Amino acid sequence: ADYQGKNVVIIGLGLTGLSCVDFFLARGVTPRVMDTRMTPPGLDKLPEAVERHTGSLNDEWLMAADLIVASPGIALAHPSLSAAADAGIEIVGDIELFCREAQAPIVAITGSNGKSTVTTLVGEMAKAAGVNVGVGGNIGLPALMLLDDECELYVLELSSFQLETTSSLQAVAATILNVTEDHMDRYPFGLQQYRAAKLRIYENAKVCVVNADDALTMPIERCVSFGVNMGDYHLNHETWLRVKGEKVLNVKEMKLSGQHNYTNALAALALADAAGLPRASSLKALTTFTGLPHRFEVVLEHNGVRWINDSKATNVGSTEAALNGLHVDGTLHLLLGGDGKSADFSPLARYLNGDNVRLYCFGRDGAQLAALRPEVAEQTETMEQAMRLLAPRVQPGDMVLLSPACASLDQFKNFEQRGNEFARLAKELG
Ligand SMILES: CC(=O)N[C@H]1[C@@H](OP(=O)(O)OP(=O)(O)OC[C@H]2O[C@@H](n3ccc(=O)[nH]c3=O)[C@H](O)[C@@H]2O)O[C@H](CO)[C@@H](O)[C@@H]1O[C@H](C)C(=O)N[C@@H](C)C(=O)O
Ligand SMILES: Nc1ncnc2c1ncn2[C@@H]1O[C@H](COP(=O)(O)OP(=O)(O)O)[C@@H](O)[C@H]1O
Ligand SMILES: [Mn+2]
Repeated sequence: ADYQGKNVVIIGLGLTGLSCVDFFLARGVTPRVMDTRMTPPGLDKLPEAVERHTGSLNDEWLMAADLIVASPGIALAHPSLSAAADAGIEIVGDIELFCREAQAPIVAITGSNGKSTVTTLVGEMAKAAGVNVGVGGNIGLPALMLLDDECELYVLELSSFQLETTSSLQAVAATILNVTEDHMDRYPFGLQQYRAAKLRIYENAKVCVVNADDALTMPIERCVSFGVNMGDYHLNHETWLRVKGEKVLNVKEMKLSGQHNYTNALAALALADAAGLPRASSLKALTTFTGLPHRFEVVLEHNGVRWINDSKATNVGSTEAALNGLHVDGTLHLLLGGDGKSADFSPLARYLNGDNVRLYCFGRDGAQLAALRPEVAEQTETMEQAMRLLAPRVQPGDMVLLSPACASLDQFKNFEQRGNEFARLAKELG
């Protein structure tokens, strides 16, 4: 696309906004950037030639724009952005800009949970085939930083927020892995509005890959499906990955475990197949992939205690996936809390009954989580306080699990900081 001579306004001075600034500048367009935060994290990394407005959205700048580029962290429903849209001013995000430029096939992955895992897996499958692959998006490397003429395949993790502002994605293979309550602070019309944002990913996708066990992943010829007991890609039994009844991998060969990680492997294989990656090398990558930091990651096993960093469990579904069927020989010391994004945490309570569960609840919505079972729950302001509280009580056989069911931004830079903090404190206290 062409942007020369346009009045371009970027909203958001985080990672996305800064990548958009660099994007336009490299194309001969000087954009202006604003953020409702008074002191946004990217202020200090902004080029000095770039005009910036902080502490509010500036309607003089918005209502004058030819193009508004909204970071995923600002809601389209923000009154200033809603007014601009009412005026017919074009609003896109960074993923829209990327799609307009990308010259290699795109595999696009969304869903409430599992996105980074499946995105990284498909990347490893492409690397195993010797494809020059660019991996990014909501996983943490801004998509515009991937644009590379040597790049042969893009694998994008996409959030529902990113999809809201995207209209030119025509993925070679796209999936919604699952849809469970999340981000309700951004979706005032509830689960179906959130789902609608995710269903945009299938528009003009060559192959759509759905979860046969989750109806909300399905759009309106047919999608390929993956599932546990059913699907074009499904599980057999010892557990096997199968594709239409044919065994392709005994999961004893994988470094990941857990049923959701087996279905993540199925989804990743389905996308890789659809993108044309040779299956042999795709199966190889499944055997080498070790798992991402902060995703149910054992950070210390000492004195008979496992300290597990599941900082990236930021909603009920992911903490459910950690707890469901969890084996602990002694007591589970479970750290919960942070910014609950208006989630109903109730579905967790059925996992927290019985004699060997202690809760340590903190952050903005700590009180909400302690309420899940008040008789075994402690509430502190911070995670560090909770950890210094639980640490004396830890016995051989116990597990200390940070699986907070919340976003981290009420107290942390990012979920990685929260995970890294937990790992430092576990090393100190364990
Ligand atoms: C909130 C969000 O969508 N974050 C993704 C974003 O990071 P970035 O630093 O660009 O975020 P941003 O859009 O500036 O928003 C960050 C925070 O600033 C606050 N914010 C932002 C703009 C503004 O004017 N006012 C404001 O208060 C936001 O509400 C938001 O909570 O772009 C990065 C590159 O694509 C992503 O890796 C990053 O994913 C993280 C890890 C995330 O938490 N994403 C959410 C959606 C999730 O996975 O659930
Ligand atoms: N398919 C799945 N369903 C439910 N939880 C999952 C699934 N895959 C992974 N998890 C959990 O989701 C949380 C974040 O995983 P991740 O791969 O980073 O997904 P996302 O990028 O969507 O948050 C981690 O706690 C992890 O164990
Ligand atoms: Mn999310």
